[PDB]
Amino acid sequence: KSKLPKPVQDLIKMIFDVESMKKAMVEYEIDLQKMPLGKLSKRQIQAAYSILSEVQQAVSQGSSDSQILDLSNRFYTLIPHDFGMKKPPLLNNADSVQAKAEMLDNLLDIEVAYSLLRGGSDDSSKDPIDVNYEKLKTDIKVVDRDSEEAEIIRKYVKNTHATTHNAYDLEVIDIFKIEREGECQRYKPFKQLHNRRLLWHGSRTTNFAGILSQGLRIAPPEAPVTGYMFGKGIYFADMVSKSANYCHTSQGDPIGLILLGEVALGNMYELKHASHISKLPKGKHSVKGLGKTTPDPSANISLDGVDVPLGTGISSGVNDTSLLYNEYIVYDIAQVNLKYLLKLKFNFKT
Ligand SMILES: O=C(c1cc(Cc2n[nH]c(=O)c3ccccc23)ccc1F)N1CCn2nc(C(F)(F)F)nc2C1
Repeated sequence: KSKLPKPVQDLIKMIFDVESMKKAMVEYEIDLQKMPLGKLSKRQIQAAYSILSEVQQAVSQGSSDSQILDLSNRFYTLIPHDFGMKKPPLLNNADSVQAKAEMLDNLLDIEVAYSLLRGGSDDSSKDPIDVNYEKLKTDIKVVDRDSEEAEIIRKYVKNTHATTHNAYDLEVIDIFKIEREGECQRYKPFKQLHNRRLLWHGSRTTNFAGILSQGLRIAPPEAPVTGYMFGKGIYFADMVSKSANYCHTSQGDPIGLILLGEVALGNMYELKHASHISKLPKGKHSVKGLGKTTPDPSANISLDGVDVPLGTGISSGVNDTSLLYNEYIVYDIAQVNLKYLLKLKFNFKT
């Protein structure tokens, strides 16, 4: 029987929930019979990314409605969907190709979670929670509610909830100080860089077994760059509600998880509209998407030498931008040092 703190055990319990993995695939209309969770594979997912890129150009340079049919049917061959005996829907536009790329992003992280559960050894004398905790290669400590870290973090959640996202409010349940194995090694070249900020990153619960094990990764080469607004990089935000939206919680699933990572932004290449870039202009370390609203730059405070933009939301003085709030994108996975993990209770007023 495990000796870990109860919050850590409850975190592991849902991080490795097989039923939550099966439900997330059902959410994507995936045929769990022809595509079981045990038969998930990087080779199969990468091929689907590749065919999804085929539909990209044909949609981009306007192909006839029957030329798309073969490429669309091609994608369903690789990723089996459940539509019975009727035709699956056509992937004829750019919105339907990014929705199927978002699924592949989560299928890749779900594959890692199940791969850890089926790999390795089993020992009936050992706690399953203790066994699965060791597979994350991550030291997880419970931050004291009475501590100074918790006060700064609670203020971050309290102050950066956007009015546009007022259909719910956030209640901090647990705060975790996380340390990934070998991550501080990776973060050494950017350890003392300028413009280091503590930013949010939200994701589905079924993604976190892969995030804590392999880190926040960047999409494989086969993924269509057209789907991501600012290209293939790791995206962050300074508003907690913006990142909490990607937890994809609901009334029947009101518990979500969010990250607080140290991102070395450096000299930010600021943009206002989409830019599916591959490389960065020389001298730039990151991309910032300028938003209509920004946290108060005079309310910035420092936590362990890192700047926390927990100021109240105010106007940024930027006209003709496609973003209501800021985005931060880095394109090297070594510029991210994950620091905190929060258990959020979504109280929906909807
Ligand atoms: O970071 C991202 C990413 C996330 C978003 C949405 C998003 N979410 N959350 C937030 O807080 C947030 C904050 C601001 C803006 C946007 C977001 C948009 C494009 C992105 F590139 N990734 C893509 C998925 N993905 N898939 C893998 C792998 F390796 F498994 F294939 N790695 C990744 C990493």
